[PDB]
Amino acid sequence: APRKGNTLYVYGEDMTPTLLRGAFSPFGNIIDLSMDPPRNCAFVTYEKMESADQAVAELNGTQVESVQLKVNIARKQPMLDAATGKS
Repeated sequence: APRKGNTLYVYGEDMTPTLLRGAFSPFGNIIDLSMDPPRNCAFVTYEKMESADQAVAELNGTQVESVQLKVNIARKQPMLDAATGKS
C-alpha cells in the first residue's frame, strides 16, 4: 500500500500539539495529527501500524507529572484503514 495512516486515540488534560508530536515523533512519522479540545482527546495518524503499536503500547499506561494518558483505537482514517497486515 503506497498510502497509510493509522489514527490513534489519545486522552489527557492540558494536552498540546507540540507535546503530542513528541510522544509520537520518535515512535514513527505522522501523516495527519488532529486534536480535539471539546473531548480532550488527540488523534495521531501513523504511516505504519507498527508506529502506533509502539506509541499506543508505550504511551498507554504512562503518567505525566500529574496527569495520565490513555491510548485507544480510532475508526477514522478509512482512506486506507491505517495500513495493511495480518489484522
